[PDB]
Amino acid sequence: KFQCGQKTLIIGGEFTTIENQPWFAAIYRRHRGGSVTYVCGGSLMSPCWVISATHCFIDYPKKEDYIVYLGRSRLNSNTQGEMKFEVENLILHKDYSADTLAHHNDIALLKIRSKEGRCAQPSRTIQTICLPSMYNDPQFGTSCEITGFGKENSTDYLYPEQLKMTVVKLISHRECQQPHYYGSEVTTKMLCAADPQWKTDSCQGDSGGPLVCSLQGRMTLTGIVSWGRGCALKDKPGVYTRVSHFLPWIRSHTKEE
Ligand SMILES: NC(N)=Nc1ncc(Cl)c2ccc(S(=O)(=O)N3CCC[C@@H]3C(=O)O)cc12
Repeated sequence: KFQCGQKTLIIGGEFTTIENQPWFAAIYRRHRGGSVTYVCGGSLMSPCWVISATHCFIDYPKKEDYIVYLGRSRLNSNTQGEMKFEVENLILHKDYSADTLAHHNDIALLKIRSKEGRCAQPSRTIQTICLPSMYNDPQFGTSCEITGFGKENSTDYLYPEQLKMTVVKLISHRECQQPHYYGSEVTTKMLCAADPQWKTDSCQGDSGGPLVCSLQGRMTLTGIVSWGRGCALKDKPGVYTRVSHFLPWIRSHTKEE
């Protein structure tokens, strides 16, 4: 059975396997076709719920178009033990908003289900992540994990075939709001996270994926990759949806209603 956050023992710097990030959900879109093409990262919540970012689904809002993979560490080929699902519920945040850079309320939920009507089942390669609880977040300077199939340099037209991960250090809301950084583009419903350093970061294609921090033991879904200016630029960290600010929203949409 599922025990959230525990493994079986990106400009960024590291290729990985899925047992290193076993809650990582890889979200694709059925075409013509087909001709499934990668869309966004995600994270497993409970056996029937994946959480991602709304900006991912905004241009193709049809749930019946989507495919979620769990236990997958390759962009375009299969992984022993990978599990394939369809989306029978796609919920976007109704207060979502963007300008040319920043996304506000950048959070989405997908209720998953397989061709044989099954929810997700635990394994060495598939595992839930823990939610934060109301109000507590990691404090700044905490080193956290980001995982994704995103671009390896911002100018690339190609994406990596092997899942990448990196570590990034949480920046204070107040430092992120400095003119040289983001100013008021960043809100208290977002978290900034960068490298000291500026050599590792999230990028195009990493959207929706996990920002994982360890709180009080548990490995917890603290952030969802959302946006940033360029990739691994100085004074321009990555910006993440603050998942804690949204538990009423998750709970209101996940439990029954
Ligand atoms: N982390 C960081 N630093 N930038 C990005 N973080 C997350 C995401 Cl999802 C993206 C997505 C796109 C880009 S980008 O550089 O491709 N891009 C397109 C929209 C504006 C931005 C840009 O050109 O500055 C950067 C990040």
